[PDB]
Amino acid sequence: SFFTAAPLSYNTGNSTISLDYRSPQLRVSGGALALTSPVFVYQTPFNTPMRLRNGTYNEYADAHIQMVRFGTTVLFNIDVTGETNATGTQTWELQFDGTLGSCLTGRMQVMGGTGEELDVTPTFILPTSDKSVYKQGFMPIVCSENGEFKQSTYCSYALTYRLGNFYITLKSTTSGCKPIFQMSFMYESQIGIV
Amino acid sequence: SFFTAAPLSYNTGNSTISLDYRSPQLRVSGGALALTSPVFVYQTPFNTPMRLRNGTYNEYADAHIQMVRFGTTVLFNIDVTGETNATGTQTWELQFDGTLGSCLTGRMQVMGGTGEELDVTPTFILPTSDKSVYKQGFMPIVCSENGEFKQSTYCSYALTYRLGNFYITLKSTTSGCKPIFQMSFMYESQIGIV
Amino acid sequence: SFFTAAPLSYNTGNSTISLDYRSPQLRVSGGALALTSPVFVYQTPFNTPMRLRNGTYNEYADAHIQMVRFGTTVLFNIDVTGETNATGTQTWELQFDGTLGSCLTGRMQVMGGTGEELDVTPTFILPTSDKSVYKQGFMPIVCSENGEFKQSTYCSYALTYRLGNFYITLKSTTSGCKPIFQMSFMYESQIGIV
Repeated sequence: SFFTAAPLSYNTGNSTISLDYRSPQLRVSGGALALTSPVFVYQTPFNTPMRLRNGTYNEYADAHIQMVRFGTTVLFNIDVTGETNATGTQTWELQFDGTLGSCLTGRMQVMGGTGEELDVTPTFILPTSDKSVYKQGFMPIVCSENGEFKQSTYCSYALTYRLGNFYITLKSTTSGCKPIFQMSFMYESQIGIV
Repeated sequence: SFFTAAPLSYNTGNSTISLDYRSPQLRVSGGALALTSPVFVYQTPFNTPMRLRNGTYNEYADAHIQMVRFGTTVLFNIDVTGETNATGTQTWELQFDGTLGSCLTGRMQVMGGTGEELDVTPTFILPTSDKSVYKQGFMPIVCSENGEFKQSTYCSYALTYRLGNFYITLKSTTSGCKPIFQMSFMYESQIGIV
Repeated sequence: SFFTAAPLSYNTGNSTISLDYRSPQLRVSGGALALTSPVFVYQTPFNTPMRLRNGTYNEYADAHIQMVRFGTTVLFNIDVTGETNATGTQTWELQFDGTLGSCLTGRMQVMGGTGEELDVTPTFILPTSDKSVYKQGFMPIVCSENGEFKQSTYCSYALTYRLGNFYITLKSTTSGCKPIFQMSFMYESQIGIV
């Protein structure tokens, strides 16, 4: 009495309507359609940067942060706009709840493509369930101000746990300029999205 | 007289067949199934790099460009192959329609993972047109030629609107060499995919 | 008798139940629902970095590698930890079967967001089915060791085919530090995911 158009299908044998889906890309979890590899972005809200402090110094920066989850990888991106000219090494540190992944340093949200916040625990940014991470390195950066080149330099990144919480610690090295730069790196998360 | 297999369900109360989905991953858009955070790419066509001129000078480059949207984030990547050795700073300007996002400087296409062009207006690349916002910065780049290292240097990027249109302006600085480099940076789009 | 809730719809003119979907995001392939631009990651397994040799020198490094496919672009990322304070330049080469894409140099797997391996042939990392490619460049890198800056330098990358197989060849230039660095770059794949 009715027909079903692909990707819906009807089995006359058992009188059952099904959805056919490609299993490398889509799956069913708890009876509900989902993706095998959804994109989630955990970020500072739209043009709403986080206020960071250089350790105990009276030196601050605004930071826009995006943490993009692709498969089990996390692409970390930060845009730092320091307020104060400095020589030496500044420590910009981000703290995340060791269970939830929620940023404790400033406000971040899981953000869909519509621009709406998603009510999704950000555990997908945590490197491990067991707190045993090792990840560190350096990226080249270029400091500038008002469109003018200031300095070619570098910034370290390190992933650690302290007092049970997850830290991403960034250390920029400057020689008179304001620490104003963008950098990115990738790390792996062993936390699956199910 | 019929049943439904998950992720399809049937409610006896209201005689209604539904699709059950995970709302952080899938959603309904104007009656139709969609992703919460779809990937979209606006790019130069396969083997069809864009011809760019360095301002008013008789100096040109070919550029392959990809603009990757996920969540509200845009990852911009460019591969610039300059023709002429230069000492100084080159200005590469990309112009896009300020309402539609369409590239005015050369041909770009919205491309699916299928390898087919998608009939999608590329508004998803457009950042905030608030004229008090000056999204910009610098990235480190390496100039080379035919696999040979030439220079470690830098390139600026600046996002602006003027004359109703969206501009990405890149400025590469060279000493002696052709401007031949790849660079990427991230920004945010104001335009929700709905 | 039945009703349908969006995204399911019923056409009374032809007695057909359909799933409405947004074609730039979702599609139907061989009667099954799929994504237009799925994310796939081809990577080294967690805690199973690949052992790479510097040509025929007795010099090795361990590499975590992710190759993230979005739309038709591949984001390549490598995290290298070498052992031997290098002398000059070291060449790290990855080989992939030119038909199936499988890494022949060491163990890689297609990994879902779920944290589970996916049974997908990795053709999506191949530049073309034609077995031809021209793509080369340099990225700036920073070598470090145990949190300490060592050198700001560069790494070349080149995409080629030899004897019908696809090669990614990286040449890192160090002055007398261990090759310990991360680098990434993007390239285009003309192999559609269909």
